[PDB]
Amino acid sequence: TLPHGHMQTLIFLDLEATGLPSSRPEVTELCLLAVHRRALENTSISQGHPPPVPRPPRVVDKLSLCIAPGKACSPGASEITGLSKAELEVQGRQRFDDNLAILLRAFLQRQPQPCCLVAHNGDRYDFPLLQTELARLSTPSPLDGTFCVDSIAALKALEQASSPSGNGSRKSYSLGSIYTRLYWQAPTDSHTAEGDVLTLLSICQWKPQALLQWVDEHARPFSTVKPMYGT
DNA sequence: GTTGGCCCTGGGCCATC
Ligand SMILES: [Mg+2]
Ligand SMILES: [Mg+2]
Repeated sequence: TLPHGHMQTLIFLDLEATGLPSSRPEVTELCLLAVHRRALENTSISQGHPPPVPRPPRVVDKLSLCIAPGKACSPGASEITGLSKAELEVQGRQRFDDNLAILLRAFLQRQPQPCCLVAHNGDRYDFPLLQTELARLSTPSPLDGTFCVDSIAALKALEQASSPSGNGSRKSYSLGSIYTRLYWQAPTDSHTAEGDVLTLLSICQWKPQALLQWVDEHARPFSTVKPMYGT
């Protein structure tokens, strides 16, 4: 049974940032793609080998923002994301501030509840980092009433259900690895927030109903997510 | 990941930017 009822909204989420967790990173870009449960329930499965990449539902809400970090990106981070602190400031990007939190709140309020965030390795990166970024602000966390799941665990379950191999053979569950296994194509616009969100949506549309059920079964409160680091 | 949070039977696995 379900610990928090049926999720009515799935918000696929990705961030770009200044580096990996040990660097105490800051968000440089974020993308939200909100899809209603019904749009997933009515997603048509293809049984092709490989199946074609599914198209996103007609009805979606999308938000994509570039964000000026308080610290510089690592050379690696810059090279893969195509972003830098200097260039973001040049183009007048504002920081992760109260106005952004208010922006996120209004966007989230337009989505039916309960709502569940979906992010690849979200449990170990995206969710803790958002918790940290939002905790810095006086604006109450816009995500405090929302739930969240990690799509890695989701896809491990779904792929292992599909017949072998592996059959106990280990494989990568990186975003790109999954996408390529499922669709035999390289993902496009890699390590851009919107690009990776669309990639995430695609692998989540591989088995729409099975994913929805898994999400409903494993959704936990975002309020329970430990911040990546502290002030 | 160059880390570090997991799972395992002092180490191996492996993903986010
Ligand atoms: Mg990501
Ligand atoms: Mg990304």
